[PDB]
Amino acid sequence: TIHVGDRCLCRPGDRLGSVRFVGRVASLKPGYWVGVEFDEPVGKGDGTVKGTRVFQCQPNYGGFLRPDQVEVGDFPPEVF
Repeated sequence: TIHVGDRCLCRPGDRLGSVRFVGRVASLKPGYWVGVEFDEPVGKGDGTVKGTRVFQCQPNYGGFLRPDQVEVGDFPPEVF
């Protein structure tokens, strides 16, 4: 299970980020979605869907992914 605040690596390409949203979003496709804020500007979006905000996020840092694309783990930003 995926919770808001979780750290993650996301497909494709092991994109590092934080889970900002988990839930259904009708204006996308049916089923559950995970809103991710990436550390780097590798997101397809900015946390909105056709303009409507779902989670706070800046342009190029936001993605909505299916849960199968999200690996929750201990992935803190590298600092040392």
